[PDB]
Amino acid sequence: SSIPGPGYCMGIGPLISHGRFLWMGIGSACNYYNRVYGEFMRVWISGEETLIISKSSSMFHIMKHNHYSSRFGSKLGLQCIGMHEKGIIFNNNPELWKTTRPFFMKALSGPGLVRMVTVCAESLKTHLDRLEEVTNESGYVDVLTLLRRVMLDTSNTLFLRIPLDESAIVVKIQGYFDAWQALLIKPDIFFKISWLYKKYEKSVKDLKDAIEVLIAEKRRRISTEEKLEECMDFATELILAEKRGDLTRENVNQCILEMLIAAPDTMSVSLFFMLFLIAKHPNVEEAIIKEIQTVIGERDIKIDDIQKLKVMENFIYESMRYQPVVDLVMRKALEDDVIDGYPVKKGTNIILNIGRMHRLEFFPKPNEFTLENFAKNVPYRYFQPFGFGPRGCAGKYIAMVMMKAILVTLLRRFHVKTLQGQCVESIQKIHDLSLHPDETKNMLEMIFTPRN
Ligand code: HEM
Ligand SMILES: C[C@]12CCC(=O)C=C1CC[C@@H]1[C@@H]2CC[C@]2(C)C(=O)CC[C@@H]12
Repeated sequence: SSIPGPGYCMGIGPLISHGRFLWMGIGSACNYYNRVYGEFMRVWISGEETLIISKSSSMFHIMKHNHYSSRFGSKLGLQCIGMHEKGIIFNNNPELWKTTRPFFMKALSGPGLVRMVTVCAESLKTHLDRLEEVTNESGYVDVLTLLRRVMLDTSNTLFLRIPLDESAIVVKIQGYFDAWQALLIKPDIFFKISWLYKKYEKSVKDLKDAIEVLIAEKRRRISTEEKLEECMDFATELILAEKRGDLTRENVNQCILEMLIAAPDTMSVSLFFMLFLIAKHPNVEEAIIKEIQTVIGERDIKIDDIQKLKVMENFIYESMRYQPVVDLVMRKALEDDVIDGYPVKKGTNIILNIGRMHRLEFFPKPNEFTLENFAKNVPYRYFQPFGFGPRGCAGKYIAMVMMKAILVTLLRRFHVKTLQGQCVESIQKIHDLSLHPDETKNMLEMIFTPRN
């Protein structure tokens, strides 16, 4: 089979599609092209032929196999943000990615996952006691800021544990994400004119310098530690691996940064959407509250509770299915292969449109929010909110633990109200690297009213 998509109009075909991606944003452009052309089609970003695919069968093949364990993006963009062959997220060097990933995998499962449930709860408790930091005169809570601050505090106390300026680093992480999202698919021409990206360069430096202060302190505490194996964490694991010569200092520093930004970037927006959904679905709220009463009572949340929280689990799954944040996954072909019916040469970029896939393929009621979509056991080959296989979400299991832990401890204490008629559907969204609220708009606040 030949490949669907717009015509290569003697070099105008590539320029319109790239231009469309730059104007619309990656996400919306992906949804445009899948709607106009097939659910498996071809576009160009820069020179390279890039495939945009929403087919579940294609999705499954790509994530299953090792020869897709790469992403893509502007070399100049990735060098600017420090992700070019340095972290794991957009580390496209297969061998360097292979040797860096285990550090993330170990920290995000096993005992660290068990510690996280209680770390999350305590971190949210402490911030819910300090609601004055985040609440308006008219009682409006800045939930986005609240969630970002707990997510950072959570990540720090588990993976690094060095005291930091919580409020400042949060703003800096937001700055970093903007830079990341801005520069990721900009053409090489964009980087020639310097009064057009130096804005983002400063944002990257702001965060990287701030994290440097923290890693420097961490390095000192490690060198003067008696019981070194008694208090191991993610940052220490990397620093010792560097000392063995397995890792580069620059690489270590990017890993720590990537670990710290991950939850503030994705978890907080996800939980925000989840909280807006609770506010507008009172029947679903009741089920969750009754489940909390049955399973937990007024005991502290524990690791043994998380499996039992089935209703909430289904809620989290449905929220992610219906209103995703990470609705697209970027990959690259490392070997030639035939996929479904189409030829896919090595060096071909892939964008998997998982958001659209979750509205087309398996679910009974795809275009409405219902826990009925998860009333029967969902095959993981039709629902992929995290990705799977050798390059699936490193935090995929811990993320479920964290989301449960904070939803339990928040809803236990407060009823959530939305301002005016606002819902996830009415929120003005940016649909670029991720699907998130346009924060230049207002009416994003909530009202937290006590329970009992
Ligand atoms: C609701 C929250 C989250 C969602 C929806 C999410 C989703 C995803 C998805 C779809 C990917 C791409 C996987 C693929 O290519 O198949 C990814 C990658 C990744 N995630 Fe998450 N994730 C979440 C939370 C987290 C957390 C809490 C962490 C760690 C603190 C994390 C760390 C990572 C890392 C390091 C990668 C890059 C993996 C690699 O390229 O090897 N994620 N995530
Ligand atoms: C989950 C994630 C990493 C942790 C973080 O800090 C923020 C994000 C949001 C963008 C994700 C990314 C992982 C890689 C993804 C799936 C892509 O291939 C395109 C969009 C992108």
